[PDB]
Order: sequence, then structure tokens, then C-alpha cells
Amino acid sequence: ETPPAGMQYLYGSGEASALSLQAYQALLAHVAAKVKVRPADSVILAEGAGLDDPRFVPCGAKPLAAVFDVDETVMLNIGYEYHAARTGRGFDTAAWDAWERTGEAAVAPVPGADRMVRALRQMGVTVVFNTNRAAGNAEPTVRAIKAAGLGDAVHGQTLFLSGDDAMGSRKDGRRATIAARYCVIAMGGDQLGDFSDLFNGGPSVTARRAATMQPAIAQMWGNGWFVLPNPVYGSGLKGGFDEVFPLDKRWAAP
Amino acid sequence: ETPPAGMQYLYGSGEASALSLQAYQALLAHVAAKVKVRPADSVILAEGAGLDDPRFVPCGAKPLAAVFDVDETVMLNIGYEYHAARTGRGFDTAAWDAWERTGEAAVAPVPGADRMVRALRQMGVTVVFNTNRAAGNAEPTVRAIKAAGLGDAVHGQTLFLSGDDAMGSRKDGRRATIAARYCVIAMGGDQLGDFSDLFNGGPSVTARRAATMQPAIAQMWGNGWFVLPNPVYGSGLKGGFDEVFPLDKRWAAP
Ligand SMILES: Nc1ncnc2[nH]cnc12
Ligand SMILES: Nc1ncnc2[nH]cnc12
Ligand SMILES: [Mg+2]
Ligand SMILES: [Mg+2]
Repeated sequence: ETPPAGMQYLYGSGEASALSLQAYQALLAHVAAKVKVRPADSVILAEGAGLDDPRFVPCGAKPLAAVFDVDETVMLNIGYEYHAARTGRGFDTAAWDAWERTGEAAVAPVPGADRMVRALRQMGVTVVFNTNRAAGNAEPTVRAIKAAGLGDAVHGQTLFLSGDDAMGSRKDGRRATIAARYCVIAMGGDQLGDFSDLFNGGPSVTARRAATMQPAIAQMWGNGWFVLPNPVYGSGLKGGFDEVFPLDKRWAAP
Repeated sequence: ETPPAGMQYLYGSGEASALSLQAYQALLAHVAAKVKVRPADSVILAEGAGLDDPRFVPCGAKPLAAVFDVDETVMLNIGYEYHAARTGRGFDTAAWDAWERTGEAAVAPVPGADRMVRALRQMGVTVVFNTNRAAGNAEPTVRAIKAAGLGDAVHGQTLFLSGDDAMGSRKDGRRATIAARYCVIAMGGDQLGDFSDLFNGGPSVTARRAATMQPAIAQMWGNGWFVLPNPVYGSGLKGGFDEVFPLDKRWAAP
């Protein structure tokens, strides 16, 4: 038996490896330019700014930082997805809670994520993690991040988890806390919720894809917001046939 | 019924859209820097240069150009993959040959690929396509490229297809022809064979992934070689369990 195709790609292929290394290379070059010249806008949206008319929290004189999602952005959850491939039970809240507590032995860095995290700190940029892992599992998450070669994270200062506020999986509140004390010059993630909660909680698969091509949002990709692949799970694996294949681009073999 | 997960991601998700827009943004910024200052090395490997010790064809005073694979790099083959999702017969040489001849009506641009192709030509950079589509289907391929908003391609000058030499799917010979008359400052692709044939024809899934992290090769991603996602088909969807999930990163739920 062979693993699911999405796992073959993300965890096995050199295509996905080069895809990840490219994103970090662009991130390191973008941060370096912002270290030499501090911008006026940070890369975190201001509160009340919709996807229709985007506006950002100002940078000011706050310390420079970069926000990262953890799972499948800087850290590969190889151990859990191996269990998902063996079982088929990918969506399991009880199994994932155990993985958050006992998975520090089976984690790997996204290709180049350990190298960029060191470069960001040698550049004087603080590395902040904003993950939907549970606040109750903060200590095993810190150990897993350390075991992935991603440095030392501290709960409340450089690590913000689900449950730190009364908003659940919504990360806008935690992004507001980070931007209130840091000037975030770059933000990485593998799901659109890692850049704005406005991509989720309503918009359809067709609407979310169009939202990324909003010219004010489109200018962010590779230029402030940095994306990494995840065809294994999450909000990217949704939609039926009429949403994946538009009816004006359909074809039948003879 | 829902389409395969990889197709949900690549063709439906906004995550894959932002992933593609990021790659082109980095490509446009890289090309602009090379227009202001022409480099000494092009991004095409010299003949006889192995992945162990990489070396590149010099740039010289040749016209600046950028090489692109077509399928799932600049053009989405929505119509064919819709047929693959309906049928399950993804690997079909007879059906794909028909798609090369009759698919110009069901193609779309990769997000931002039509915008970058115009920007490259407004910058004075020639856009060259190196695809494994058949040379016998060059004219319907030209029409499909045009229908995707990717400009005008010419067979033999800006379009090089499988069969133009006696090497089949190997693209190194066609890359040698392009680099002999152009200074290629950027090259995009969704499979590793779009950058060097040395990634294929032998190396295992584990070996190919490690090859992308060769420091001389690793410096190219997002900095000369630009990658786009394809978890739907190709050399990225290979390998068994021992190659996707290394044995030191395995885990079992309680
Ligand atoms: N339930 C889940 N939670 C988080 N990541 C996952 N990946 C696959 N299933 C998951
Ligand atoms: N046989 C094939 N040739 C090219 N692209 C494909 N995508 C899926 N199957 C394919
Ligand atoms: Mg994640
Ligand atoms: Mg291709």
C-alpha cells in the first residue's frame, strides 16, 4: 500500500521541498530589506479592516518580528500523518490531542525552516509562533518546536496558542496582541487562516480563492505574507466538483 | 462525490492560489534585479555539470529570457484533470494526446501567470516555453497558451516541445538550445525535471528530496529556479511508506 497522494507530495517529494525552500528564501530576502529600511505598515491587518478594503497595523518603533504558524508551516507533523495514513482517521480530535502531548519525538522541520529561524535571530528579528495547538499543551509544544531545530519558544512572549483568548481557532485576536508589541515584517503559514480570519467562517471555496487575488491582498504573497504547501489537510481540501472545476473549463475524452 | 484531495487543493483552494502568486512575485522581483544588473551565470546548468558540483552556462551578452514549463506551471489543465477525477484513469496516454489537440477551450492560467507574462515582456524579457507536450501538437498548444492569456508562443523560437530532439521527456537538450541563444535569468516549473534531468532517471524519492537541499541547488529556489505546486500528478507523487515517513519520526495513537 502507498500513502495518500498529498502525503507522498508534502512529506516525500523533492518538489515540495524546493517549494518550501523557495518560500523561505523569499522571506529571508524580504526581512533583510525591511531590516535596512523599516516600513510604515506591518503585515498584520488592523481590526475592522475587511478583505474589501485592507489596512494594516502601523509599524512604529516596535521591535521587528516575524509570525509563523507551527503545524505544516515551520514544523512537519510526520508522526501524526503517518498514523493518519495507516488508519484513515485523519480527522480525530482525541488522537490529535495526544499528538500535541506526545509528538515531540516524531517532528521534523519544514525544509529550510530551521535555517531561516537562525538567520532571523542573527538578523535581530524576533521569531513569534501563533499556532492553534492548545494552550494546555504549551510545554510539549515548546519541546516539539525545540526538537525541530526551531529555537526556543516561550508561552505568552513568543508562543501564542489556541485558548489564550476566548476565540478558539480564530487567530485575529492573537495577531492583534502580537502587532501591539511587535512590528511584524513577515508572516508565514500554510492555511489562509494564518493571515486573516476573514478568509474563513463563511466564505465558500470559490470565494476564498478569489479573495487571494484581491489586488491589495495579492500584493502580499511573497511580499509580506509567505505561504507553504499543505495538500494533506485543512481548509485547502474542500469543495465539490462545481467549485474545483468551473463549468466553462470542462472536457470529455473521446 | 468529491474530487481527489490534491485537485481540491491545486484547482479549488485559495491556499494554492496564494502559493502560486507568491512564486511569481518572487520571480518578477528576481528578474527586475537581473535586468538592472546582468549576472555572469544563467540559471541553466552547463552540460556535464552534475548535482554534486553544479555549474551554469554563462550569461554573456545574450538576450535576457525566462524559461517556463507549461502544464501546471503557467497553465492549468482543468479540463483534463476534470476528466481524470470523473474517470479515475489519470494516467492515460491516449486521452492526454487528445487533450493536447482539443483542450484549448478548457485551460486556465495559474494565478498570476498571465500578469507576470505581460510584466516580463514590458520589461524586455523574452518568455520561452519548454514543455513535454508533443511537437506534433504544437499548433493546438500555441492556441491553448494564447487562450490562457499567456501571450504568443512560436515553435522553435519561444516554444520547445517533446520530440524536437531525440531525447523524449528529457529537457536538458532543449535547455541547452535555449541557453545557447538566450541568457535565462529565471526558470519556473512544477516538477524537478523542469530544472534538470539529473533529478530523474534513477534517483529515488528519498534521494531527489535530499538533492534539493544540496547547498548549491538550495540557493536556487526562489532565487533563479521558481517552483509551483502540483500534488495532482507527476514525479512528486511517488514512494511508499518508508520513503514518505522516515522510521525515526513514526508515532502511534493510544
Ligand atoms: N484533526 C486534525 N487537526 C490538526 N491537524 C490535522 N491534520 C489532519 N487531521 C488534523
Ligand atoms: N498522463 C498524464 N500526462 C500528463 N499530465 C498528466 N496529469 C495526469 N495524468 C497525466
Ligand atoms: Mg498549520
Ligand atoms: Mg508541468
